[PDB]
Amino acid sequence: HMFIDMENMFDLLKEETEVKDLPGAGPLRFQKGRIEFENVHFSYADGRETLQDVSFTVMPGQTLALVGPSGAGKSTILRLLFRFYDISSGCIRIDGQDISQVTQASLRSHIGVVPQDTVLFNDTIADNIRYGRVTAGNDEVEAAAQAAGIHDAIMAFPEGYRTQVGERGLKLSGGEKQRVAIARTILKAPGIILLDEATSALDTSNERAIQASLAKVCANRTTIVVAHRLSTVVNADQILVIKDGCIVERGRHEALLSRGGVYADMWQLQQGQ
Ligand SMILES: Nc1ncnc2c1ncn2[C@@H]1O[C@H](COP(=O)(O)OP(=O)(O)OP(=O)(O)O)[C@@H](O)[C@H]1O
Repeated sequence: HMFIDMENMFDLLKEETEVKDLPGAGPLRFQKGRIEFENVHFSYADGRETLQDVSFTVMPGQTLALVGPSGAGKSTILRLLFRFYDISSGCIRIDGQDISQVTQASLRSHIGVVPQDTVLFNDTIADNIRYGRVTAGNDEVEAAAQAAGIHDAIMAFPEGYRTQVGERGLKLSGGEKQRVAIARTILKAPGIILLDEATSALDTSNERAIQASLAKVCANRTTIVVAHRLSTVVNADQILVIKDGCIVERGRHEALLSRGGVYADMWQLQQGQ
């Protein structure tokens, strides 16, 4: 270790939490939104492998549900797709293009995220929807709200689209707040949707309403979902069961059941025979 270059050690550490566009990198040429992870290894802090040889394909417009126990790497897969971090080997591609080789601005422009909980800013409801694409006009925000199903609700607000919401203003209902996150995604008109499902739930009516809107927004869009809801897993095109960074099994819900493996155990456990 007398021949180690300390500056190079710091450069390597820096590369662990920094993501740079390549010199001369172009825009992603997004076409249908096919997603591929090919043999992906990834570590957050250089101690230990958070994803181990992770390979899968999401064909354009199909849904992929990631399930498995705590700490498996599910959300990690979404963060890597948004290139929050660089991976350590393997490749992530969208429509065949390595995402580490394009401008990260162009990458993210094609990807809409619905996180677990919706962050509301102390600003008008319109600006809160506009957050999904800040360049967007009031006509676009309003159209997004309408497709999110909260336009009529907003029109009834004490100052309509100008009404201050968040902490300092009018309190949105649970359903409304979740439709704002939807409206943002709608406004983005992204080709890929990453959903990370909340572990809290509203009432049955609200959950069914919210799931119905989400499926409208995700239709014809390649979707990856960190799933908590049984209904979301059952309806997916493909399910990865992930344990400790490895995909231990995969298929559609019915094929995982009839496999009688880990997924089938989980399903039997939830049923409670
Ligand atoms: N930024 C980080 N730095 C270091 N470790 C992290 C970081 N983010 C997540 N981890 C750890 O990496 C592992 C994978 O986390 P990930 O968020 O992918 O979990 P998950 O499969 O979505 O399940 P969970 O519901 O437990 O979050 C977890 O043990 C997590 O605590």
